[PDB]
Amino acid sequence: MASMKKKGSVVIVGRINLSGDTAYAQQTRGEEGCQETSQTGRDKNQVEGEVQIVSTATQTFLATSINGVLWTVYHGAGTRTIASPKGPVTQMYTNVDKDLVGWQAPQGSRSLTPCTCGSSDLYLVTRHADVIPVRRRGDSRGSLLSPRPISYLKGSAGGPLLCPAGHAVGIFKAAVSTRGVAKAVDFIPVESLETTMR
Ligand SMILES: CC(C)(C)OC(=O)N[C@H]1CCCCC/C=C\[C@@H]2C[C@@]2(C(=O)NS(=O)(=O)C2CC2)NC(=O)[C@@H]2C[C@@H](OC(=O)n3cc4cccc(F)c4c3)CN2C1=O
Ligand SMILES: [Zn+2]
Repeated sequence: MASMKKKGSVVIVGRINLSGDTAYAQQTRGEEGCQETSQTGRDKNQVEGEVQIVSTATQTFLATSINGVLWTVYHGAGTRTIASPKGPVTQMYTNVDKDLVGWQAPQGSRSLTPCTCGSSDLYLVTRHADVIPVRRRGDSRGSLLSPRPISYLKGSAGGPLLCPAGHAVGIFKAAVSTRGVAKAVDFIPVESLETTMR
């Protein structure tokens, strides 16, 4: 018992910058700082933007602010706290059945607005700042207009699908692939986030 370890916090290590005319990834913390911050849960870096790049000791993925909550996938974060300026912050939402977790959005972050357009022309934002057109095919699936190897999508769970007007439509959860080629993506619809918030 005396030697049982604690898991680290999720740490924000960068962002996908969507503020201008060009989407691009920025790193804000390197590996040594990430490891230290995961242990203390104390991250004094300034946070900006809607889409964060996040890491644990073993994985890296995305997290997206919508309605004042920073959302990501359970299969990346588990039940972990997130690092913040005053120490670890406990999840305010956890739903393994939806593959969804959320923490209060970091000070400095900006939130996407939930889409009410009812549009099926979507855009997936990856951890490499690719903006991939996706045609909505149901409540929680969309097809890639141009299929890609799953290598391209790995590490982007937790990122957003957006409508033409830049509203949040969903959170990327899983790739639908055959022979290593992603033809479609599954996502957690924003309506499901809004229900979880109640
Ligand atoms: C569901 C279906 C149709 C059978 O498909 C698939 O299972 N396909 C696979 C294809 C894997 C190849 C890589 C694909 C590339 C990118 C994938 C987006 C991604 C990712 O980037 N993760 S990550 O590297 O950032 C990672 C660090 C965070 N997610 C995954 O890998 C997830 C994770 C795992 O699924 C889950 O644990 N759960 C738990 C769930 C609970 C409820 C509901 C769910 F659906 C759940 C899905 C399998 N996954 C797939 O996608
Ligand atoms: Zn919209």
